[PDB]
Amino acid sequence: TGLLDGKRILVSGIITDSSIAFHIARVAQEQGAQLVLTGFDRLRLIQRITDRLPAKAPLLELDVQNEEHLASLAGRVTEAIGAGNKLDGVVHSIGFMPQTGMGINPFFDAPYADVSKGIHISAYSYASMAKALLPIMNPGGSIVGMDFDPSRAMPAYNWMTVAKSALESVNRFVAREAGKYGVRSNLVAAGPIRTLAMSAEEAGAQIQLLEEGWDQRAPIGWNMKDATPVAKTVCALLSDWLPATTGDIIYADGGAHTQLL
Amino acid sequence: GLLDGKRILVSGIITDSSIAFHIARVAQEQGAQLVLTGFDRLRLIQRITDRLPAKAPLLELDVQNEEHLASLAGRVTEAIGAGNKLDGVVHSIGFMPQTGMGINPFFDAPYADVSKGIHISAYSYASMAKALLPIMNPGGSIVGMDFDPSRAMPAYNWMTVAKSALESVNRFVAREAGKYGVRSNLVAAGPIRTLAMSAIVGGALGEEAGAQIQLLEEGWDQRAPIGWNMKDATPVAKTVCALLSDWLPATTGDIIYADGGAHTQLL
Amino acid sequence: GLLDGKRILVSGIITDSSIAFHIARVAQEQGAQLVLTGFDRLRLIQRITDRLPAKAPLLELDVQNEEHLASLAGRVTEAIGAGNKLDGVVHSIGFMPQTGMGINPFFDAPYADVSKGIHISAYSYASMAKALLPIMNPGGSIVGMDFDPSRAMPAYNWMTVAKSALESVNRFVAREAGKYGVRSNLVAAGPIRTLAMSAIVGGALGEEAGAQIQLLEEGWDQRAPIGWNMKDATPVAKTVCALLSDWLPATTGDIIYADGGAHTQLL
Amino acid sequence: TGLLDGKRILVSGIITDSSIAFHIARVAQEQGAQLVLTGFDRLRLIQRITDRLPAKAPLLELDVQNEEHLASLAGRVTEAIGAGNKLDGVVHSIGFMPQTGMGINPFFDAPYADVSKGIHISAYSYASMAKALLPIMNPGGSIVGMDFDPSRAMPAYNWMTVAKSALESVNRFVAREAGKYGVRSNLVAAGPIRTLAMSAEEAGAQIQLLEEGWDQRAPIGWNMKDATPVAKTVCALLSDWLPATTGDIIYADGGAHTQLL
Ligand SMILES: NC(=O)c1ccc[n+]([C@@H]2O[C@H](COP(=O)([O-])OP(=O)(O)OC[C@H]3O[C@@H](n4cnc5c(N)ncnc54)[C@H](O)[C@@H]3O)[C@@H](O)[C@H]2O)c1
Ligand SMILES: NC(=O)c1ccc[n+]([C@@H]2O[C@H](COP(=O)([O-])OP(=O)(O)OC[C@H]3O[C@@H](n4cnc5c(N)ncnc54)[C@H](O)[C@@H]3O)[C@@H](O)[C@H]2O)c1
Ligand SMILES: NC(=O)c1ccc[n+]([C@@H]2O[C@H](COP(=O)([O-])OP(=O)(O)OC[C@H]3O[C@@H](n4cnc5c(N)ncnc54)[C@H](O)[C@@H]3O)[C@@H](O)[C@H]2O)c1
Ligand SMILES: NC(=O)c1ccc[n+]([C@@H]2O[C@H](COP(=O)([O-])OP(=O)(O)OC[C@H]3O[C@@H](n4cnc5c(N)ncnc54)[C@H](O)[C@@H]3O)[C@@H](O)[C@H]2O)c1
Ligand SMILES: CCCCCCc1cc(=O)c(Oc2ccc(N)cc2C)cn1C
Ligand SMILES: CCCCCCc1cc(=O)c(Oc2ccc(N)cc2C)cn1C
Ligand SMILES: CCCCCCc1cc(=O)c(Oc2ccc(N)cc2C)cn1C
Ligand SMILES: CCCCCCc1cc(=O)c(Oc2ccc(N)cc2C)cn1C
Ligand SMILES: [Cl-]
Ligand SMILES: [Cl-]
Ligand SMILES: [Cl-]
Ligand SMILES: [Cl-]
Repeated sequence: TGLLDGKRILVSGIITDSSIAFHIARVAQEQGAQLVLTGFDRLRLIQRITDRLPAKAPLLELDVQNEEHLASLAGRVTEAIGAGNKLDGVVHSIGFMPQTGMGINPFFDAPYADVSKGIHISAYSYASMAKALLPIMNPGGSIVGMDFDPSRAMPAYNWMTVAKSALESVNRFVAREAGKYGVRSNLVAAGPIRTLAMSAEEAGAQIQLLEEGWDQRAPIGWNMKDATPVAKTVCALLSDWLPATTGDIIYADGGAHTQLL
Repeated sequence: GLLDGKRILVSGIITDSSIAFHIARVAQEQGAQLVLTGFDRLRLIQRITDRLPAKAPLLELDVQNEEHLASLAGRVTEAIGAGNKLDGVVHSIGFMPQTGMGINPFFDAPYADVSKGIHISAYSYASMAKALLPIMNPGGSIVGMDFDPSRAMPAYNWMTVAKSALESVNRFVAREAGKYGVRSNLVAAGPIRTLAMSAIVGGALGEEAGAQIQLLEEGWDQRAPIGWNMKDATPVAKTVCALLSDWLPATTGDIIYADGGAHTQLL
Repeated sequence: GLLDGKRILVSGIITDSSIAFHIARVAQEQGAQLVLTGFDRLRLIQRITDRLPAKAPLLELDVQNEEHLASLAGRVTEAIGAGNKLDGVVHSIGFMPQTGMGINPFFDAPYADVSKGIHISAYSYASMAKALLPIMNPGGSIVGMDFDPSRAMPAYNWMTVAKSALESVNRFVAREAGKYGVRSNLVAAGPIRTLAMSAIVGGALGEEAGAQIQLLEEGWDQRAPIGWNMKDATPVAKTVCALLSDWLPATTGDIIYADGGAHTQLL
Repeated sequence: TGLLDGKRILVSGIITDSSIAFHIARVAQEQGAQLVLTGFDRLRLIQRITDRLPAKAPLLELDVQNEEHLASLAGRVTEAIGAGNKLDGVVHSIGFMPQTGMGINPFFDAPYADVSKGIHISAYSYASMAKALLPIMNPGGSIVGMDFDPSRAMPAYNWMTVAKSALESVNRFVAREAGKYGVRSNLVAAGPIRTLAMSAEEAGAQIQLLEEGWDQRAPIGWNMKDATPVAKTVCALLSDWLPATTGDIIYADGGAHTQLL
């Protein structure tokens, strides 16, 4: 029947109805998965948004910068899914880099305190999440994080590129640790998606050009307005169908990164 | 099934240890309807394929044969019925003459030999795609088999060069395939104990090569964060089926590593 | 000399086994005029640098110190004379607290520790470039030190993550540096027997880590087609000087591997 | 004094005065190197062109598809540089792919006989050259070939991209063999240069756009009309200043391959 039938999966990172996490969660539920959701800060808002999912799922608070949150997470998840049950899947869909580290703001003018906070949330927390949740994961399990290909520099993405580069490195080490539990760890490198995070002059035309250029570069085409292909890719990694891939990066980007022009 | 209703051509079965044999087995278990192609030893391939979960038509295909390639689409169509198309194609074909591997010095492989190996192992990926794309459905998937050649290694020699060529070919096939709504990708598998692999470890391409490849196998499992069972092609087969499925719809021109994660680890 | 007439800032000398010590030595032998920066143990650095081929001014620089960075250009200018500019900058600076390496579990490094290591090892490459670019000549060259982090490995742990960050930072520094006609690159060196390296092999970060890194060293020379002498930083120093010279004028945002070719070989 | 003083270096691949090899040879001679030149087919023409170099150098015939040429090469070189002397450097600057494997001609319509010939000349011959010349190279020596970054597909370059991908693989193995002699083997991945090989509709404007785009992508800028930066990079690899790099690729491309946009 379903790709993820009877799988118990934690999904972090829903803040709006256009969040990549929201669509991962939707597709997961459509594929039979039982979800536990984690949210940061605006919990009333997130509750409202998660009520728009196909099925009701427990919502837990998790600020990845808060050590007490991380320390209590496994026990809170356990209360949510019942004692004796474990997670088969964990989705990290969390990213942040202050504005000083982004966009038209000069690369050299981002204070390290700002960069450090961004690396904390966007890269380090992937290890933190794994640390907190691996002790309640089943063998055969899967941890997935969200990446945006940082192998080459580019305008605007700036210090977030550096954080993603750090994330890829972190992922390779998480895989070493996860392996001990029989759990895989991977990243999905997504093409650009018009989530509300796109906010990070003539931004509109330029973002549309990004869309047209990415679609042209991608041999199978690309639609920035549609998170679904990315959500399906995450679910694939959550499933039993990529059992020998770990510490690795799957590109759900239309194939654009394989083409120079 | 993961592949329910899908029509999929699978090449490259020669024995029951063939990676393609296991791709076929898993695909069938997941509801796929198959067309098989075999090279040269058709009687062998017939009795081998007779041990798959379901019966499937077996077609002849020598990728060096222009007539075979030119007639392939029509022969496949006769196999699956007029009006039907393929949703999937598996290229599981490789060859490099002995002079191009093992303890034979790298400089001593004649180009005639290397060129044959590149023909079969790399170019045929393009020519198969050319042959079959006009009878593939949008949403379709072409998959080939790779052995990561980004770094040199003992004994693999000119086959390494062939695989590097294959990776480059794959990126261009994706450009063509995309015009049909079809994806093209490679699976880079870890080392699998096929009959040939065991022979190599046992010194068939020379004793020094054997010892080196024995070490390669062992280091592979050591480096793989989830470990690596060289006697089990199933994880590789599942990965191929993942790419044949609707669940990786935005991946093309790319390489998926079904290697236990070994290529992500230095040691 | 390869670097005749060039004015070059070299950071990162702490002892006579420092990679930067040898970069400085070779640069001076090739006609370069140096400005040195030292962190914290200035008396030690003074007597160490006193053993270089020529005397060079020594300036204080803690890359975590905003005042140090803000005054650096002016202090360098006082060192080399008004009207003169730097043709070269060497970043040879790395640190990661012990919790972020060795047998200490990867999950147990507090972020405060990791963040300090990333500050010193990666961000400071940007901030040094910011500090010094306004007093660099067109044709100039910024070089930093890298240890290839494309694949994970034992014990290196969070320093690996720092180096991955450094590589990404380097690509952005190149975008800024290019506006001045300045190149930015990293040299990925093979493992060098510094005092710290020997300590690690001898179990200073834990016995299991020691054994793993001992094996890393040996496999490195094994895999390197020209071999690798871990007791000799000179080939690494020469490579840095190559990038500081006029002979790689079209390379920027990039990584040169001075590792014996080991990263090109699986085994 | 000179970067390559007293070094004996073989340079293949001069066909015109805009050949990358011609400028490698010019810069090498300016840096004190003694050269032996090899040429293919139009030897009268090549002689005329090589007379325009800073210093006279022996010209030897070498069709890399001709096994007798390869077999006699070391002895012919030895006659050129005198008995007892050896080569310190070898430049492979040779490339060919028939038109069917290029440009507007559909990727699928290149016959393998055409592709095979291109791979023979552009990739396999790098191993052949090394095989023929390594027995007369000094330890500390250097073999360099010319590459154009094939890690991603692109319009027009087509099957030549596949040949270059093959070349990079060949180079990693040549390095294993060259190492036994104390010799390095590397490739220089050049940005696009307006040599007469650029011939491979509105080609002019498009080639100019290639120039503007490459210059923009390259953080240090790029001039397609100027082979000199590439020639200097080859000489660097020929020199004693990159003694620990082998089996590797140096990018003389303005840094363009390190930037997505
Ligand atoms: N949108 C794109 O184009 C794109 C492309 C590739 C990769 N990504 C990655 O995908 C993931 C989701 O991004 P998105 O596009 O859905 O935008 P988003 O804003 O909807 O999701 C980002 C999430 O991070 C969460 N978060 C921020 N700080 C946190 C903290 N201290 N503790 C816990 N959670 C915190 C936010 O609350 C939010 O839900 C990120 O890692 C992002 O970098 C996005
Ligand atoms: N076994 C491994 O460890 C390993 C690892 C990674 C990738 N691969 C790749 O997987 C694929 C299958 O190889 P295998 O290991 O299952 O061994 P195999 O011998 O069972 O399969 C190779 C196939 O190539 C077919 N073939 C050879 N010449 C042909 C031609 N002219 N026309 C049509 N078919 C032809 C053979 O008949 C055979 O069925 C290859 O591309 C191989 O390089 C193998
Ligand atoms: N030794 C190896 O095998 C190896 C291999 C590849 C790359 N590297 C890199 O080479 C560089 C030099 O390291 P090394 O091996 O010569 O050891 P080292 O200890 O001799 O040099 C490291 C330097 O970092 C300086 N430093 C630390 N914190 C600083 C700060 N807050 N401000 C300014 N300087 C500071 C130290 O004072 C010291 O001089 C580093 O970036 C290192 O990671 C080392
Ligand atoms: N021009 C560019 O933009 C560019 C960019 C990157 C790499 N490259 C590479 O640089 C090298 C030189 O190319 P170029 O631009 O100077 O064009 P070119 O035509 O001037 O040089 C190519 C050379 O290959 C030689 N050659 C062809 N077949 C041969 C054979 N059978 N035997 C011996 N020699 C043979 C030719 O005679 C010629 O001298 C090539 O390998 C090419 O692919 C060129
Ligand atoms: C070349 C154009 C770059 C496109 C970037 C795509 C992209 C990549 C992203 O990583 C992203 O997510 C964030 C980015 C910043 C912050 N603070 C928070 C988040 C969640 C959004 N988008 C849209
Ligand atoms: C020396 C081999 C080490 C590589 C191990 C993995 C591996 C990689 C392979 O590409 C492979 O397939 C072939 C290789 C050569 C030929 N002629 C035919 C085939 C089918 C088998 N194996 C086992
Ligand atoms: C566990 C280490 C294995 C890596 C070997 C090579 C290597 C790589 C290095 O990056 C390195 O430099 C440091 C690493 C950490 C700190 N705190 C400070 C420094 C200066 C030393 N060495 C020797
Ligand atoms: C995206 C645009 C592609 C630019 C390609 C640059 C480029 C790369 C090349 O490899 C090249 O050299 C040849 C190519 C073909 C043949 N038959 C012979 C030769 C010598 C020329 N040029 C000009
Ligand atoms: Cl809660
Ligand atoms: Cl048939
Ligand atoms: Cl001072
Ligand atoms: Cl002659």
